[PDB]
Amino acid sequence: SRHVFIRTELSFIKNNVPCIRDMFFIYKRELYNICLDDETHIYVQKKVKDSWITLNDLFKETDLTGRPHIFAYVDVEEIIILLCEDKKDMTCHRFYSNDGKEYNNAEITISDYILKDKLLSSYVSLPLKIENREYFLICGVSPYKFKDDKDDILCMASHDKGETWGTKIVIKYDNYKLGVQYFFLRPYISKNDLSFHFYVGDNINNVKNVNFIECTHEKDLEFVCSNRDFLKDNKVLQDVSTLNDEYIVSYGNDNNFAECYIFFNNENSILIKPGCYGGTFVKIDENRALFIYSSSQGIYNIHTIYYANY
Repeated sequence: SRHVFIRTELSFIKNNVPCIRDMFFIYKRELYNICLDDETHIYVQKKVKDSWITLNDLFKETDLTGRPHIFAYVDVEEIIILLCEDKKDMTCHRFYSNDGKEYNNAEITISDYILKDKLLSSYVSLPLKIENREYFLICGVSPYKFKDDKDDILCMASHDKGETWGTKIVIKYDNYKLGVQYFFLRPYISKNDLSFHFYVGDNINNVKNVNFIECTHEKDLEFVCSNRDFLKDNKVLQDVSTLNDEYIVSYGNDNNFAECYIFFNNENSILIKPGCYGGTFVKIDENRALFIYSSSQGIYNIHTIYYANY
């Protein structure tokens, strides 16, 4: 590591919509955000200048009840968002769009879906490339398992841009804990490698600790994932990403998240100090990334990071 370049720039973005949950993704060198607003609305927002602008509300297109699950898949030319209601068949609504502003409506359904027991949550991700096939993943985790049986994590995939979900991805997680709650399973597909970032409840300390597991390609459609250790004393793990083919991990000083730290390959460090709770990475390219949190209501501190190592 002869040459190491690190530089961060702080920017602020204001939003007129109070989002319960935030989902950020970049597309064609532009930052987007799927925002949930509770009449309940689901706005698609694009970042221009110093503020979020609302492009289109897609919840009004279906007229669901309550807050639905959101599965957004970003590709190089198209964006695909699925709104699934929170029976035996999964009822979703698949939206297609080559441009960011206008979306095509289409109601879909999955017969005898495998994720009836599993706890699923919202996330954005990109196609998972296996050989010459590209898959969209709807993943779930069983939120609790009293005694041992073993598909604790399983994803249903689609190689057709989300119209037929008949494909199944096996996730062999040998370290799934009995008698413990799992909360926020999201797949992290950097490059063409599958990874998972979820939460585990520690019943003796009463704390939700994040877990990160790397997956390898054992079989063509079956993966073997094991835990990756990012624990460091007196600091709570937050988010994980990859820059320069190296892990960049966000930490918090404590569970109050008064100040956030970012470590590059577990050696270099940057201290972020405004509450930075809810901060998440948005990878722009292989050497740039974003760090977005909301220190107060109606604003978003975005930290643009450049990391390099020759």
